[PDB]
Parts: sequence; structure tokens; C-alpha cells
Amino acid sequence: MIDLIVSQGRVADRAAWMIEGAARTARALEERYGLKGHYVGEPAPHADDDWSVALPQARETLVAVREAATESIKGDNLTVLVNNTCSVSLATLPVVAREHPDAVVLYIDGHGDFNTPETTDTGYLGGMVLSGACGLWDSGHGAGLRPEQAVLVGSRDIDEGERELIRKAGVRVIPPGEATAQAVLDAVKDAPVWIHIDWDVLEPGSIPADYTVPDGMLPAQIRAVFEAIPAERLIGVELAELNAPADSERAEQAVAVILDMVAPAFDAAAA
Ligand SMILES: [Mg+2]
Ligand SMILES: [Mn+2]
Ligand SMILES: [Mn+2]
Repeated sequence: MIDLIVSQGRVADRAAWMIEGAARTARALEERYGLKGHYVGEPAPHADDDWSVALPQARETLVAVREAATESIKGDNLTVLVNNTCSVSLATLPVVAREHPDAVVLYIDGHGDFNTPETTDTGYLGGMVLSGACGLWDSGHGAGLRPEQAVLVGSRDIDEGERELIRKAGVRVIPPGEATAQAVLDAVKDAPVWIHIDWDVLEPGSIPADYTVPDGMLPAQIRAVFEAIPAERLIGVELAELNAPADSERAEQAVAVILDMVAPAFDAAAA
């Protein structure tokens, strides 16, 4: 079975429509799979605040997501989190690492999200998520994910300083052109798997651009990963950072593509 948890509280959001994009994604999954999501948190406007301000503002939402994710992970369902921002995972990844200390996290993102308070150029909490879960800095929500068990998938054009933090910590990076389903399967070895996706991993627009080599990952590559992870080894999936307004045609088209990508894994868990 699938347990759907949806964040609707601000967690450092700097984009206007990621809370709405999460809501629309959750609605599409509810309709397709016959689920009702557990919605957590109260919306608030986006702002360009420092992580040191945004993080305590998000405490209530993050604690409530932690509690819901803990309950889902303790059972025997596929835990699906539809999150406004990657920063929600500061609460979920420590739970995953505690409950499944052998799990590999596939952190699928166009960015590394591996900055610390000392290295961030923008102050953005969302750029500090994977490093916080791995304990390079203290988010107040725990850590415990071993960097040797974290794999960045689809990341590219990483700042040279952040890239060396990643390398020093032992986090592997599989860029889009190397991120075939088999390359990802080979990186997880015999471990159970947690998948975290930031949609900025995807190549922008043009749908299939037949004569251009993409810089990002294509939807078919994401779908292939979901097809390749065995259902009995998939712990959970987080879907984050769809910036699409409510009631827009854009959100309708985006969620259709999302449903296509996740279907292999979600269909198997529903069955
Ligand atoms: Mg390789
Ligand atoms: Mn991200
Ligand atoms: Mn990103």
C-alpha cells in the first residue's frame, strides 16, 4: 500500500508556487491511486530570508512531517512524501537513516544541495539539505545519513567549492548523461533505497528535442530508474519542487508527466 504525506507549510521557500505544485501533485496521486493524503503545515508567502531565519520558522511543519514519516516508515507501506521544497527532507532523511541504516539515498537533483552555513553563497536552506542530513552542519532535526550511502543523481554545474565538499565527504555524483537505470542500480548495490527528487533535475521544455543533447535528465530516464528499483527494496519516494500555479494549465501538464515517471514504482506498491 501507499501512504501519502503532503507538506503545505513553508519550509524556506523562495519560489512562489511550490506549495501549490505539491498540492496539485498530491491531488493527481489521490485521484489515480484512490488515496487520501495526510496534509501537514500552513502555507505562508515565499521570501528570500537567511536559512537561520527560515529554519526556525519551519520548525512546527518539520516536526509534524517527521512524526508522520516515522509512523509510515514503521509500517509496511511505500512512504510517499509530496513536498513543497527539498528542505522538508531535513526532517525525513534522519528518520530514514535511523530506521534503515543500510539504505542508500538517491538524491535526484540538478544541484548538489550540499552547502553548509560556512559555504553557502545565497543563504538558502534548500541548498543545505543533503549536507544537513549527512551531519556536515546541525539542522536541529538530526543527521545520521552516512555520506557513503548518498548518491547525487543528475547533478551538474556544481560550484567548485561545493563539489569538493561532496567529494571529501564521499558522496557519489552520477551526472545526467551517466544516469542510466543500470548505473543507478549499480550504485545502490544490495541496499534498500530511498528516492528524493527535485524536479529541477529535468531538462527544460521542448519535450523530446530530437537533435539536441540534453543538459538535464529526461523524464524517460527518471521513469527508467523507477522501473529498475525492485518494489521489495524501495522504502519511499519524495517528490519536491514543482513550481506551478494552482489551476494553471502548466500544473496540469506537469503532473501528467510526473505520474508517468513514478507509475512503475507506485503501481507496484499499490498492487
Ligand atoms: Mg559511471
Ligand atoms: Mn533540491
Ligand atoms: Mn535543485
